Amino acid sequence: SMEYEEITLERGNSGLGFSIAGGTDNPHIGDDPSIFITKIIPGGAAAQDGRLRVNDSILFVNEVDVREVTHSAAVEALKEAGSIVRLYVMRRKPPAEKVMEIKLIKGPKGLGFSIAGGVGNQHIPGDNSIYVTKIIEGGAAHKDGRLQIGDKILAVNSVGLEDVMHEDAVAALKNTYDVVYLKVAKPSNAETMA
Repeated sequence: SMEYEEITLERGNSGLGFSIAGGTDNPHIGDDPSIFITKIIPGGAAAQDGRLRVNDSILFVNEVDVREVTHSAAVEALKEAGSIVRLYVMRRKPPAEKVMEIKLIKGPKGLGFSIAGGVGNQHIPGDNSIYVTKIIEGGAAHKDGRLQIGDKILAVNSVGLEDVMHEDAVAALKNTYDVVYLKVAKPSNAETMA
């Protein structure tokens, strides 16, 4: 569900008008060495054009491939890009989702899964959503067999997890006993084996 767009900007007196973070030497989100837009400077070229967005990823600058380069190499690619700069960016489209309620019994071994995300620890650029990253084999979640990696936890019991800090999500998952209702979001589109 990735969306690509070529954005052509005319360099101005104050530059192109945006800030970047990332590079093979300083992953903006750990591991991923992509060059991300972190800010759109008001009044600048990027802002006036209106197409560039925070969390957009710059894959190419004119003919230069910056998908896997050092931060400095990207800054230089941009500084040397001339007056008319063609930015080829990528931004993710949120997949179609279907809500599902999963009831787990919390035993001594706990819920048996790991999560990532939340404000202050986003799992995907832009995305404050709480995601399942791991499901312990033989664990409660596993035994039930419904919860899957990539699933979004929208709520725990009556507690919503939209736009919350990572710590608050963890607290919501821990403030539980016996019966636990996980409201989850799974990708709508699916195929069935016949």
